[PDB]
Parts: sequence; structure tokens; C-alpha cells
Amino acid sequence: ATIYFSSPLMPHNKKVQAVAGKRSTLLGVAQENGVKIPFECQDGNCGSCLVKITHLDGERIKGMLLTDKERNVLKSVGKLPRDLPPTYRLACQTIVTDEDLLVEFTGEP
Amino acid sequence: ATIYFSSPLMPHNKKVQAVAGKRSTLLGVAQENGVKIPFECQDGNCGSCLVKITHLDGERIKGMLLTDKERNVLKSVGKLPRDLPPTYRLACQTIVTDEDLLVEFTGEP
Ligand code: FES
Ligand code: FES
Ligand SMILES: [Mg+2]
Ligand SMILES: [Mg+2]
Repeated sequence: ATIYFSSPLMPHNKKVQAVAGKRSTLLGVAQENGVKIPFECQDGNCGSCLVKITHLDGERIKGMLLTDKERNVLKSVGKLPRDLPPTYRLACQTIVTDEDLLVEFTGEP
Repeated sequence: ATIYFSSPLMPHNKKVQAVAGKRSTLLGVAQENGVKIPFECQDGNCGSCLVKITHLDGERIKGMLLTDKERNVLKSVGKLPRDLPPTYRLACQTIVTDEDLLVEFTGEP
């Protein structure tokens, strides 16, 4: 999958080729490619990795992808929701698939 | 350049690899890859090819890209305007460069 990372904190977007099937996350791939957001956490509760995801190409994975915790974090920042509109996720919880994506970090802590 | 075409009239987006430097347009590349919008014109006045363009990667070409005619067509549909926000263009007037793009047709005649 090809992922384009964007952030108010990045002067340029970063285009990354990611191998699906190795249990990678959007945040892990970003850091692995030198896209190191300033704040993160180990329990998926901080919300700092919030991203707006735009579908570019490939199959979307039809399935319940949000744990109760991620849903509660998204609700607490006002972002709880075959056409594919932009969707909000915690990047540290978002599993990389074969889908090509535009991934926009919000930049707030 | 990689271009992702999207339209309310397309069930799936279409990812295209385009060679820059051969005086290609977004509409020409789309048709060349089987993305044939239903309506078009030869004088760039019909407005049917209106697209919303999102920057994905690569250098943006800094230069006056809009003729008076395209500006007037864009104004007539309410779409006249190193950070790169989404911009509206006539796809038949938009020259392909090395920039990777998401290109969304509006779908209206
Ligand atoms: S890095 Fe803390 S919620 Fe994702
Ligand atoms: S195809 Fe008519 S203005 Fe572009
Ligand atoms: Mg940026
Ligand atoms: Mg579509």
C-alpha cells in the first residue's frame, strides 16, 4: 500500500510504501519513515495521533474496526461517525492494509 | 506522477501512472485510462470537467496557471479562489506534472 502522510507540522507530505500483512499501524509506519509526531502513548488513550483518512485506491476492509475505547476517544474529540468518505481514526490503532490512503494528522496534542 | 481519479459516477477510484512532460491534461489521462466523463467540450467553456484537486506528494508548479477564461468558468460555478490546500480546476485545462494528486470529478454536467 502507498500512504501519503500530511500534517500542519510537516512542510512536505511524505509518501511511503508499506508492506501489508505485518501487523503495521499508520503511526508505526509513519515513525518508521521518519514521520515522528511529537506526542504519543502506549495505551491508545491520549488521542494525539488523531488522523483524517481519505481513501485513494484498493479494497476497504468491511468489518468492525473500532474498540469501545477508540470510539470513546473519538467521541471525546467530536470525531465519532461502497462509497468511502473521509473517516477519523487513532493512527496508533489503524492497521495497514492493501488500501492506498491519504493520512492527515491533526497536529494537536 | 500517480493520479487517483474519483467521481460520484465511478464505483471505484482509478489509480493511474502518468508520464509527465508529454503535455498531458487530467482529463486526457483520465480518458486514456478508461475514465471517460460523460460530457466534455473542445473550447474549455462547458465546465463539465470541474475537479477538486488534493495534493498528495511532489513539487507544486509555482506559476499563474489560470487563463481569464478558466477563471471566468470557475467563477460561474462558485469555485474561484508552501502549504497546498485543495483547489478547483477544469480538468481539461490542468497540465499533468510530477505531482501526485487526488482528482475528484464533481459529476455535474
Ligand atoms: S498515540 Fe496515544 S492514542 Fe494514539
Ligand atoms: S471538458 Fe469542457 S470545460 Fe473541460
Ligand atoms: Mg504539511
Ligand atoms: Mg466514486
